Amino acid sequence: GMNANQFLKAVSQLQGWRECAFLLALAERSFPNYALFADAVGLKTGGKMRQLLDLAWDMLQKDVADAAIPQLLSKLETLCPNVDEYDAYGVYPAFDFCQLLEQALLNRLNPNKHRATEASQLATRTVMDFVEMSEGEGMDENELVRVFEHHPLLKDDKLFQRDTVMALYYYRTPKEAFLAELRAGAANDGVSNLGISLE
Amino acid sequence: GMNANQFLKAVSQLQGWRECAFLLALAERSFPNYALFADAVGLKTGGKMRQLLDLAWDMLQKDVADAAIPQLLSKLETLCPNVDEYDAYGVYPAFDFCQLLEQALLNRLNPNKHRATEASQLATRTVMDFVEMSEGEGMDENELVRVFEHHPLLKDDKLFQRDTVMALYYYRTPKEAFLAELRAGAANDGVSNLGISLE
Ligand code: NA
Ligand code: NA
Repeated sequence: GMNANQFLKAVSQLQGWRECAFLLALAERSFPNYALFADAVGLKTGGKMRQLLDLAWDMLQKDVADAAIPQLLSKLETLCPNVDEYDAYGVYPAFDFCQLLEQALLNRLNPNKHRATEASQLATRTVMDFVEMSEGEGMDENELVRVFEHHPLLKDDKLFQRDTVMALYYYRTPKEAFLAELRAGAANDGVSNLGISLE
Repeated sequence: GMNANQFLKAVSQLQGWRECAFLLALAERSFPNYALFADAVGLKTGGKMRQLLDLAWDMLQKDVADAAIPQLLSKLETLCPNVDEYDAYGVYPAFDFCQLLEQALLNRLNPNKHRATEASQLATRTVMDFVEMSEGEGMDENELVRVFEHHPLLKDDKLFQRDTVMALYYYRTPKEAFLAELRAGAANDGVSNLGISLE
């Protein structure tokens, strides 16, 4: 079990397929930002990107030749926009999406590098930057941060990331092993919901 | 997937073993309140209660004779304190724990009655009542609610309940089916983290 201050701690412990699943989840949640941008500026790349991301998800339960991975990253780079070459805001979330998928692909080649923490921060920043651009003009810093605290996009993003990480954290096979983890989490080392224990 | 306002909605859809697991999780998190009370007032019932709760958890993956269930509830009633017969506060969380376990036991006999919503509200109220008693004396209502909003026991309880419900919500066998649900949740019906879609 992880307390209300232990999101980043579960994230920091993700490894193997669970880390990949978390990275792909962050990218999937961002994908329509890529599709919308590609459409808006008349690129015909939305469909090709959807396939590359589909393939990244399929790779979770398939062997893939290491030798094949650099070409996948190369394809991604050709679909990835340069933020300086487009004036519309939408290019920024489009680029952020590509960075998320890049991490998931790089992780297949170099799985031992930890990525989930920084990918999670990036995924949050996409939402914060968008709220700031769309609603923050003329606000003092402290007003903006009050907008952030109650903004539904940021409340939802936070709980999406946490739900995903925690679903992965508890997941086990078979069912019995899953229930043992859920139980252990509730038991909380013998410390109740009121912060007391029979120590 | 469930948004930041959809905790109670996932809870309301729990059924079968998942509902039982959620009820048992709420009781397990409360159990040390029972143990502490039983100890404090010199009852020798903590160990007997621990066994009954252990049995409730074991029942999750075992057939049990319906005919045996009323006797389990009867045993629980004999371990359950009357709040009016003890002056110390600790009796109240002790009683709340018994109510949580009672729901889990009743659910085995009558599984079709929905219980998780009200059990979740009770489990929250235990923490709110305790914060109010221990810290709220002399506070205006609106001050108290500001304490509630940032109190670590209440922040943690909220995320414990949500982590548990969501772990159950996503769980499937085999691994592939679990990953399909996690993916679907991230895809969010084609609506990105910025609230946009290619509709
Ligand atoms: Na890694
Ligand atoms: Na039920």
